[PDB]
Amino acid sequence: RRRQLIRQLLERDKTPLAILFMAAVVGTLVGLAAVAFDKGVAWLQNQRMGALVHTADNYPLLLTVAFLCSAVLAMFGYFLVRKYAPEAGGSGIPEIEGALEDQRPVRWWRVLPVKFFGGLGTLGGGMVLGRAGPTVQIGGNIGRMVLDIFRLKGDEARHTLLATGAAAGLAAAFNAPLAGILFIIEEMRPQFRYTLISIKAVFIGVIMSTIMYRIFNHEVALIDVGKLSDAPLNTLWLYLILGIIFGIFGPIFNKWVLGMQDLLHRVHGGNITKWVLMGGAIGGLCGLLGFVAPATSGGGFNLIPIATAGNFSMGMLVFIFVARVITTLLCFSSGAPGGIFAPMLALGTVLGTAFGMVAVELFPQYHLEAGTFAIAGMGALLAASIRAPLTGIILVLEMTDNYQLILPMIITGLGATLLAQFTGGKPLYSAILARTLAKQEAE
Amino acid sequence: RRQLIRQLLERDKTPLAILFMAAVVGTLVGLAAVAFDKGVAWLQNQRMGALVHTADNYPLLLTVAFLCSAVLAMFGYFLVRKYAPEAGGSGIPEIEGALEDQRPVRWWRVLPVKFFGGLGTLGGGMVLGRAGPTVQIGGNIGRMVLDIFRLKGDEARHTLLATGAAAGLAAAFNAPLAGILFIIEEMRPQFRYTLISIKAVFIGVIMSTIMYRIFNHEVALIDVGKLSDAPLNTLWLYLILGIIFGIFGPIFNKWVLGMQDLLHRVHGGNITKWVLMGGAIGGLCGLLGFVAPATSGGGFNLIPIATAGNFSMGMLVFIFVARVITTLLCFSSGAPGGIFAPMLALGTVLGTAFGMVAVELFPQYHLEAGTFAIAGMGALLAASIRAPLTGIILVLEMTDNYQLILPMIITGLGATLLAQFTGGKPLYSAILARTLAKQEA
Repeated sequence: RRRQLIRQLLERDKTPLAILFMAAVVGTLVGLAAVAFDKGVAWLQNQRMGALVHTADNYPLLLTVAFLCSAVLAMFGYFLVRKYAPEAGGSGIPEIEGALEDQRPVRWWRVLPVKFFGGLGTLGGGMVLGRAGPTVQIGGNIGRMVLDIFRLKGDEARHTLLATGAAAGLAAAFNAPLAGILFIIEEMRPQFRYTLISIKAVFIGVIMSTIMYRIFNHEVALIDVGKLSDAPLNTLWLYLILGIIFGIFGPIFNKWVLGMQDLLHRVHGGNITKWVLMGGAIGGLCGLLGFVAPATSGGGFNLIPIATAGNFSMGMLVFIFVARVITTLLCFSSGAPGGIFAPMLALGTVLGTAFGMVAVELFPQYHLEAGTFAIAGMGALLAASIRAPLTGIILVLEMTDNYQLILPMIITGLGATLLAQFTGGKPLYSAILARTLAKQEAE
Repeated sequence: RRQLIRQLLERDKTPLAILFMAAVVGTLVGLAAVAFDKGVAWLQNQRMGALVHTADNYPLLLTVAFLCSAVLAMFGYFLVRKYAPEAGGSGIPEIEGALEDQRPVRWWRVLPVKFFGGLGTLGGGMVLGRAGPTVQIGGNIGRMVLDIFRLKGDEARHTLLATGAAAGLAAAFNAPLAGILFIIEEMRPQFRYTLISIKAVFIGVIMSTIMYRIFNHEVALIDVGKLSDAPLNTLWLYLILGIIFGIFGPIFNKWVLGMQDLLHRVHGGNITKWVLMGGAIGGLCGLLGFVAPATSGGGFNLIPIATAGNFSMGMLVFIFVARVITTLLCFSSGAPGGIFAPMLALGTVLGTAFGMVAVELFPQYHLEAGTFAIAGMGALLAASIRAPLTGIILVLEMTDNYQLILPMIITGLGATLLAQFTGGKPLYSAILARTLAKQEA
């Protein structure tokens, strides 16, 4: 096989020009799509606030239109999914991961409108879910749809345009081009066998998608955290410890998200009406919590900078964490359309901050800032639950821009995946695809 | 499918032994890399102390500048031709070979040969990088602990070989991410599946980078400061720069391949003509290092100067041509030492030059030529080596101008795209191939 190689080596990186051009269009569409999804979710969350001001004096009335506004929008999303596209429940990352294995179908005529409007409801209602998976799935299907429409043939083309769709999808979700590309090559792609996914092509898709996002979202960042202090070498060991803490918690949280899926399934048994009704209840609880304790509901992105800047009491941190584990499991294990990836950012940030707090008072000799531990911990649940640490590290780097924390960030991340492995946890997206692949065969 | 469902549930369970051994490969490669660096530094330094000893007799000082580097050059050419031939050139093609199981890892030979051979060519002030050298050194370190501890299994051989190479590039650049990414973008077997644990490569990279930090803290290889942002309406200029690197990339690849040939005629294969030719090149370098330092040595020094726009357009044109010349002479000659890092200086300079023209052609854009230097730094890496993701992430790690990620990605993609379209090939793949084919003939 020496002679195959010499041939192969000299034929390396020659992606079919058609696949390259089509990547640019998948990128561009996924971009606009993602922008639209974001402005959408924003607007509805905003009307819901304008409605609370309409009734800003009658507290029990305002506690109700806060519930109902989100309850209704929740249901409309649960409904759109149970009725027209069931694969558009949950993240959408397990699903597109499935697709890349050729083990799940890409019914883009159904999921594009279902995910987009269904997500617009759950997210726009202020549920604890991310544009995370949603735009990843949306993007993959966009990729499928141009593959169909232009009738491009070949495995490479199917796998590539599916991959650049998902990567451009995560890029536009976070303004994170590198994190997008990396997610595909670390996690999204078929893990156990070779594939023909052009990286150069994924790159071109990611560029266009990120440029679209920039046309519409320039001048503002999803997280601004400022420039924090450096991390002394003698301070590193504290990050390995935080890594271990995430590493044992990671798997535990994975159990709860899987188990809660089960327990919530009993509430409806499979029935579109019990389900949708259960959805509006969860959704309603969220829109209510969004008024009476906003840090326990919604995306979580708002409280990330507040946590990092150390502006939360230790109590508030403990509160926000427990309350958010609770409402994250309720929202995601329920099957509503929308991911768990992004609410794990807020979860990690909070847990990390808390550790920085204790680290600071235990060692004034180190001149610590709890905010460096928030930043190490931001991608740490991503590392211990999803087991994509390289993506979490690079994502957080793209979002927070504190490169001088790369060593603590890597160390905590590795520490998370290592203790997540060693204590018996599994990659959550892999464990969800598997549950769903083994259910397809179970019946 | 039921295969997948069984596999999915068994995912990311690297054998604890492979994990622990990664930590030790990382730690050794680290110390090794640090030692190689302090070494190269010291010799370059003595050579300067020798020029001060004779600081009045210009034709004498032009001689001990030649000879000091000439001798050290030869000693390196010699150590390679005599004891380990696979330790000529970069060392990346070679470890890439190894990962395909198509080249051998004779660590008992190459560790000392690369390390002291490189110590001579680099420390003599030749135009080569610790680039490949520490990557090869690192892979062999990885091999050597694999042997020593007799770990069995393909995964263990491929992994510990990979973490060695990644920890090696990490330590060479203080670039942990760029290290890991180089393995998954370029170093690993490109055409088939393999069992290289990423988590394990990560652990090796951490330890290696930490070692480098114990000894090199408080200073950065490149400081460039925080440059301006890039307006959306300014992006198209970066796609143009990418195109320019994209057509040049392949041309430069031809020259590095061809010059290998032409320089081989000078010696025919003969250890004495070769080593003697080496000391001549090495001597020319150590001379240029005194009479025009920007045309010789690593190149890292002139990167910040270029980015800050402190070079005339003339000087930029000079430094570029002069450096194409002395890079081909130094690397195509077979001396131990990479082309990866001198391509950084080459791209930076070319980039700056473009920024210069961009600035005066469009004062409406409020440009700073230094943003084009930074987009262009990893652009030869993208158009010649065809590892743009590693180039982009490496430069980001070294220059810390994240607000330039879009221009940097755009120029990079623009490089690989026109490099492909104009018929160039990955230089490390073209060199490994050159060598796997002169082998079965």
